[PDB]
Amino acid sequence: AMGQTADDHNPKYEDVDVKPGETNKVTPTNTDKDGNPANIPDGTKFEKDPDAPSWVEVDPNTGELTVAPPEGTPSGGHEIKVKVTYPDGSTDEVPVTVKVSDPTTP
Repeated sequence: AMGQTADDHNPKYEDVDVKPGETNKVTPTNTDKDGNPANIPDGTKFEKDPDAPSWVEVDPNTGELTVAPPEGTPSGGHEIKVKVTYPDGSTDEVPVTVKVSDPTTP
């Protein structure tokens, strides 16, 4: 079998909308080359882009995203990246859209 594990997986994160002082958690979903749900391979590792906000964290083993903007964080949108490394050393860059909403009043 030729190719890379990355060719057979398509991790995805739902959009995040979070107010200052909230904590939201997002589990990546995943589909195969045919578009059908599939589990991410065990041993896959996850790392946020080092330029991502300090208040976005990515579980290194599971890829779960914890988004916890402090009080005082400005409202606004962010387009961030998570690097996925499969156990064969292949990689994917996976985006997440993170909106910080106003604390009280949209």
